[PDB]
Amino acid sequence: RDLLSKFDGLIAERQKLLDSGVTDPFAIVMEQVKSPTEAVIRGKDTILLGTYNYMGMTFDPDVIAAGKEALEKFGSGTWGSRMLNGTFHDHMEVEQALRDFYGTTGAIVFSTGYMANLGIISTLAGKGEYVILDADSHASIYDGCQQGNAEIVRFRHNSVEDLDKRLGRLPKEPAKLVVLEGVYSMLGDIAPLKEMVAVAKKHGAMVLVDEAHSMGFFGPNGRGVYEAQGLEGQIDFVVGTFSKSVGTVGGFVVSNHPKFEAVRLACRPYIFTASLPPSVVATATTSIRKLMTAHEKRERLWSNARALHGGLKAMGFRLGTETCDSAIVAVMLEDQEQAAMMWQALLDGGLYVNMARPPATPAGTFLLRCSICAEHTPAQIQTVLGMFQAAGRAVGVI
Amino acid sequence: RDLLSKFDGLIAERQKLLDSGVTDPFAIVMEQVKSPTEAVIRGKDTILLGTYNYMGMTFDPDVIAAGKEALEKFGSGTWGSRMLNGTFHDHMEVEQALRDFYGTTGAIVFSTGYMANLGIISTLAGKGEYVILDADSHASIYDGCQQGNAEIVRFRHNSVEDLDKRLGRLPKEPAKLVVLEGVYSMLGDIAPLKEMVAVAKKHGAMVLVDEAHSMGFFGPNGRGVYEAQGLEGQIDFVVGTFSKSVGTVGGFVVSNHPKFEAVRLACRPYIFTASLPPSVVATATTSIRKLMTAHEKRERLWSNARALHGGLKAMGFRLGTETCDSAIVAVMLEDQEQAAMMWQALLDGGLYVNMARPPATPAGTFLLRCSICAEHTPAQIQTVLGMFQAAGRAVGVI
Ligand SMILES: *Cc1c(COP(=O)(O)O)cnc(C)c1O
Ligand SMILES: *Cc1c(COP(=O)(O)O)cnc(C)c1O
Repeated sequence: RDLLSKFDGLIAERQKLLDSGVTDPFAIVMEQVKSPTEAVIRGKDTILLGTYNYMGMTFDPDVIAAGKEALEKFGSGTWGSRMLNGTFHDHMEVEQALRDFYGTTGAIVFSTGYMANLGIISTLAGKGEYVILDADSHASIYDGCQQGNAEIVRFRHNSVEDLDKRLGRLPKEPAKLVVLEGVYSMLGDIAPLKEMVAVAKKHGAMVLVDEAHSMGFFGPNGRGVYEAQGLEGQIDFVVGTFSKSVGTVGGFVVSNHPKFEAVRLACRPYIFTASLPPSVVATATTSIRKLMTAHEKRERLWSNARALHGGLKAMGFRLGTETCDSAIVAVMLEDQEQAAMMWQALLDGGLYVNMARPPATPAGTFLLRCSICAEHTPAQIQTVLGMFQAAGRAVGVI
Repeated sequence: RDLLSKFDGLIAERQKLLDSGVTDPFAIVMEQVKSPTEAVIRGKDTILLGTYNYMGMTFDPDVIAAGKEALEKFGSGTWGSRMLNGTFHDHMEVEQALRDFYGTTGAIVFSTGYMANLGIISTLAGKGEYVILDADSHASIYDGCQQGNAEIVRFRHNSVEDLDKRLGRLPKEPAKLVVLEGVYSMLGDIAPLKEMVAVAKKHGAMVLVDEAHSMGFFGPNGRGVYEAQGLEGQIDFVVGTFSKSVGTVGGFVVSNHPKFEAVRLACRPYIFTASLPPSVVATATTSIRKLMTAHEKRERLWSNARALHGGLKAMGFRLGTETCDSAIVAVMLEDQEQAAMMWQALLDGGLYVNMARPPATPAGTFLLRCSICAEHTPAQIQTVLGMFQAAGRAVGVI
């Protein structure tokens, strides 16, 4: 036995899953990519409906041009750590873009969204303090809790009442961080942030909201679910990513806290990693600025989402949400085999959606998750609906 | 009080440091960048000697071209998580490049070197198992220990004897990971990997070596200190980064372990973050392939390092190493003020080096750290020596 013997179980179960299906959903490799919404997968022209490219920014001509120009002028990489080795002025500029986008006095960029959550949670809450989070929080949030030395306080999924009860029972004096997500990504439903933030404030807790799945298309300024729900000026920290709507890699936290800059001095995942490459920062900055006024993209994204949600519901698919509340539409299937057969039929027919099954989802939940793009056309969404109807009828789902 | 009151001390001490100097070393911002070795900083043409661009790959014309082409063909970003949302074939290709570079059967790329260490350490060693590491290990290694649930076993810095003693006293049955760094980056000295690996094997431990500071210029194939010391085929895992020699962002782990692929199934920092952008993967792949045969760059890097080390030693500077053992040359100063005055004089005179002082360094250690580039010319290194002599004499160091 050695350090990898602990994975013998995972190896056996993976092999079992792969034997029982055709295409390995964990090893999808695109061959050629035309657009935000079309690629060649397994030799077939395929509509992409399983990516997080919500605002279709990744082929925006200004975004691409900024990236190319940055490569030319500043090269492929960086000096090292921003704090230790210095940085290009582009990093100051992307932080300014985030200040402008969110209307905050503070913005700190990280190498990934994962690291932004890891770093901010583990740095803000120390020994004897509390992080309070939804039981079904994103892995990066749990990992931030694990990295830190605070107490962790789970509350029942989507329960304002349980948040209130659990907070109320904690010792009064120690500082507290309530961490919420605007969009629950599994089913594409939305958190009751207005009510939960009121509860947090009643108990004197600070609030961090992850707005990774809402950027550019929730709220008057596209800031997120918190903005849509009227919470401007009440959220202590907002965490996000560049990897969904913005169209690159990176993470960030924004805040109006007057001591927010001190996070740079203490945050190990910020200090001990190289700064992002010029092309990445340039694409992010250009994209973020365009997202401030991308009303047409936002319009199409929501029209497409509502068309898909309403259309699938009308066909008799069981969806994760009664109304179209985000750009994720989740189709719920009866069992493992049905989910795989449906997913495979869709793929074979020219549509790629995300399949989520246990243990990624709770036992008994088997999903096909559709993530809409601002650059899908109405015709493409109609094609998608037809593909779902055909595959659903063939497999026996509807 | 709130969650940021814990930083009041850091805020006060930072302000004290800034008041006692002129330029803030933690906020160096380059204005214009010409080459791997020259930029405009505070309006002055400045030789760069504080970056980790060891092989000067960041303006390599093939590297830049690959990045630009990837932006054009594949866009600014990715589908999401490789495992959950699929990937472009470029990711398979960079992993293949790493297999070819290191001569291994396994390669896993991560979004950063920090995350590669975080992920691999926390995933390989579980509850009841042991991670054994140098007391002065890199922060990412300690952070990997913190993220995991293993026992941690520090040994006295650079002590083969203490590694042996500490390992020998652990329970025999549980699996064990010894984590070593090839180059100690603070002073630029080298670890006795040959002797330490023999000790690890005597006690049945697996070995992970971080070769972030050696890639392309140690060993017959540029694989690292372990290769230079004849340890090919004896190292279980090698971790590295794209952010130094390769010239972008990213991390990786390579291995010949037959179950290495299982790490993807279990490693949360690999699973729960977006894949790297096309431009980044393309620049990395092109660079890694060129690094396999970059003999001229390697030659210049080492010639430059030896010229600088020997030249500073001859002038009467106290260096961190008796012989030139890496591409980091550390100058040791007597006190905080002397270090800052010297660093400032160098900067004002047109040279940027890294200043490392407590608590980044041990109390009593005050360093100017020079990191050599393959693209420095002999004339530039002579200019540097003259700048050190002038500043050293003016400040009173020599
Ligand atoms: C997408 C997401 C992340 C990860 O962001 P990356 O930039 O891909 O690392 C973390 N937390 C939440 C809630 C997310 O939605
Ligand atoms: C540079 C370095 C890292 C961090 O790599 P990034 O790619 O900058 O995150 C981690 N560990 C060691 C030993 C390093 O040298």
